[PDB]
Amino acid sequence: SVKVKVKYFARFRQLAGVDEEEIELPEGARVRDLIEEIKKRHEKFKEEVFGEGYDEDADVNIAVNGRYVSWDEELKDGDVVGVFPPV
Repeated sequence: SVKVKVKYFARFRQLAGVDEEEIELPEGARVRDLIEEIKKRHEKFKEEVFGEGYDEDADVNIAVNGRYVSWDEELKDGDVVGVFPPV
């Protein structure tokens, strides 16, 4: 298992119902798998468009340990993933 700390920002704190949450993912999990799991846990995210890396046209951008990454970036145990409106 890979356990990541997800930090939600701004209106996504209301959609998630928490400011942060730990998400355990199977071995080999990628950023795209984490996005699917967020949507599974919190159905209000299904309708939100996630961008890949920096994308001002998306509803949501993510960063892993402070960095924009691809959807196929492999997550590591202890990674911190921010979920935020595009900067």
